Formats: sequence, structure tokens, C-alpha cells
Amino acid sequence: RMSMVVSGLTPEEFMLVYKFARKHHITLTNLITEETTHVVMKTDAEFVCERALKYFLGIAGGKWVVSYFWVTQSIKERKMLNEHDFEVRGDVVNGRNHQGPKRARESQDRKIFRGLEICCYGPFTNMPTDQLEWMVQLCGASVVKELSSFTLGTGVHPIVVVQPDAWTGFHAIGQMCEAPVVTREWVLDSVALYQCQELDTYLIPQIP
Ligand code: NI
Repeated sequence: RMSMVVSGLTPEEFMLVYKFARKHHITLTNLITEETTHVVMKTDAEFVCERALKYFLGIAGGKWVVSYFWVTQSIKERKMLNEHDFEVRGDVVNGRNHQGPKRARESQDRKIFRGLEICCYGPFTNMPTDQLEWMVQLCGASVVKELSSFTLGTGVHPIVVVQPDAWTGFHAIGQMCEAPVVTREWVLDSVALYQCQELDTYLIPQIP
């Protein structure tokens, strides 16, 4: 029926969400999952939040990604207000007005990574590899675990995703396969906007 997680709240703030939850009989969990219907973000007054993992996974799953004002306003009026009317407009990274949560909310047929094969390659910080994988697989990509496991042929498109920082060689990936190499920001920017970005900005230089 209805299930929520929260992001960027103080315990005090969390308490009000639980209050909201009890009142309306909304489920409340710590981990976002398949079932999660709602993601409550701490935003500023114009509905701009931090770019948190729950934010990415919420957009990726076509959920409601709603400002915490949905909660406090709904408590202030003893009624559950319009999820539509509080939705997140953007974030500190991708701009204050991009409206990706809704793009994703409606565009579940035209998924930004339809047709792609993605290998999240090497080591990653601030975000478990499997959650990034889950994220791209939620956006309609096929996940590959080994550079050598890419589906040779055409009609399909492989991409290697890395986070440069994380390694003590990421220019010498092209020596091991025939795919564009891009940074994690390709995915993250793409997911935040729910618009597949052009690799240009994100391509990493590969040695012959
Ligand atoms: Ni093509």
C-alpha cells in the first residue's frame, strides 16, 4: 500500500515523520527497497535537497521523492496533502530546478539506460558498488561484473563506470576492452535528472 524511508532528518524531525506515519497508517522503514513507495527528503524552502543515496534510488525506482514539508504541512492540517505539491525540484549538485524525480515518476517506459550493459568497475567510496549496480539495473541497464563478460555483437552498448579517486590504471582499461570508460558522475548526474547524459564530459582518457 504505502511505505517510506527518510533522508537528512534529525531525530526530532524523524519523530514527526513517525507521528505522521502512525496517524495515516503509512509503513516506515530504515532501508529503501522494492516496496518503498515514498522517500522523504530534508529540503530547503524551494525543495532542494542533498544528493543522497536514497535520493538516487528513489528516482531510479520511480517513487515519490518528496520534501519533508509534505510531512510538517500535513501535520499542520491534520490531512495528508498532495505528494504532487511538495515534490523535490533538484539538488545542490544538478541545480535547483531540474525536476528529475517526476520525470522518472512518469517515464517508466522510456528508462534512461534502456539497452545498455554497464560494468561498475574497480573500487568505490561513499556508495556500495551493489547499490550503484541496483541503481543502474533499476534504470533499465543490464549489469556485467567482468570487463570480459560484455555481450559482444551490436544492437547493444557496453559502458565501463569508474570513480577515478578510489584507486591508489583507469586510463588503461581500454586496453582490456572495447567500451567507453566514464566516471560514476555519468550515472549519478543521469539518474538525478532521469536523463541519460552525453558521455563527452565524463569520458576518461584511454591508453592504446
Ligand atoms: Ni547506438
